[PDB]
Amino acid sequence: SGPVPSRARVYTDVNTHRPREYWDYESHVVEWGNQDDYQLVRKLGRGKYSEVFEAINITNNEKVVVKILKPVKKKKIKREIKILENLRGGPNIITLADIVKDPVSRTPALVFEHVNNTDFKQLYQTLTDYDIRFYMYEILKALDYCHSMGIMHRDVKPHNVMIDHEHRKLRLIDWGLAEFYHPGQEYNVRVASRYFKGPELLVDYQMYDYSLDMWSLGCMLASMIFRKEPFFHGHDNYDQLVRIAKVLGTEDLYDYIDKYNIELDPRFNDILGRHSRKRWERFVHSENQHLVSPEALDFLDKLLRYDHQSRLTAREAMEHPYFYTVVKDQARMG
Repeated sequence: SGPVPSRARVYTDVNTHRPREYWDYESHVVEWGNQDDYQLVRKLGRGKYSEVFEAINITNNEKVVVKILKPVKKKKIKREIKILENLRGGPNIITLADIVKDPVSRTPALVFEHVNNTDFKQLYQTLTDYDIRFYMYEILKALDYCHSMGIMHRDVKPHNVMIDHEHRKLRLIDWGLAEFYHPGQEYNVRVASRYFKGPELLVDYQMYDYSLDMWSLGCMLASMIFRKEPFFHGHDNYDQLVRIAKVLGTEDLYDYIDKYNIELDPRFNDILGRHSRKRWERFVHSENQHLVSPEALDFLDKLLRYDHQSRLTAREAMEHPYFYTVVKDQARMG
């Protein structure tokens, strides 16, 4: 009485049927560019796995962004690089322009195209109903492409969706937690950022798939249409599932746990309690009602499901009526 196994319902065997070299990043041999082409201009931030800078290519004066890796095991570096190479040129996928050896850290530095981003903490306060539909559609093009290429992003959240708003230009970044999907594999559940973790991670169901990214996307859409970012604000990973349970209800939570024969950490016992499913209307108020439509709530509802097999795929989500106007506007004669 371990858990019931699961498979992705789409793109299930896309890596099965690729050459080993496509997904076997451990064997990948990096092609190094020249660090002396780039001069760091300004530090943009810092993380546990890297420091990130705006920089200039001094051979052509193009702005780029450099992520200097903290030291980390060839394998984790190779995985990010091979995924960025595989996905390069895909719709709304950040372009890896170069890979160099930083002359001070001796660690690898990844050099990306520059996107003139408005930080989401400022930009989300200004988005219109159409802007939310258009950028959700653009995120979905990147997620359908990477999923159809056999890759789960595993860290979908506003900070990883760069938007140059005046150009209606969006890129999905930070592929450092991404991994290739192979049916039957048991994955590490320590992925995504707390507020965007799917119930599968939170109840330690390891045999998950691309549908993880669709839960995280739904958390972004709720935060956008309701003006509450992040939407599910847990204090830790156990409280994160409590916060979801207070909205989706405990009835469907325990139906999912039953379906997959999951054993609940007994630390979840006194904390999940018992909660009705709430209507999405409970979250509508005078300051967000202009971003909410029946189409937005129907779409949201179909992403935010406990059972990962029941969530929309990215391709299915793109066909939802919520995006009809965006689909019309992008049907360009050229």
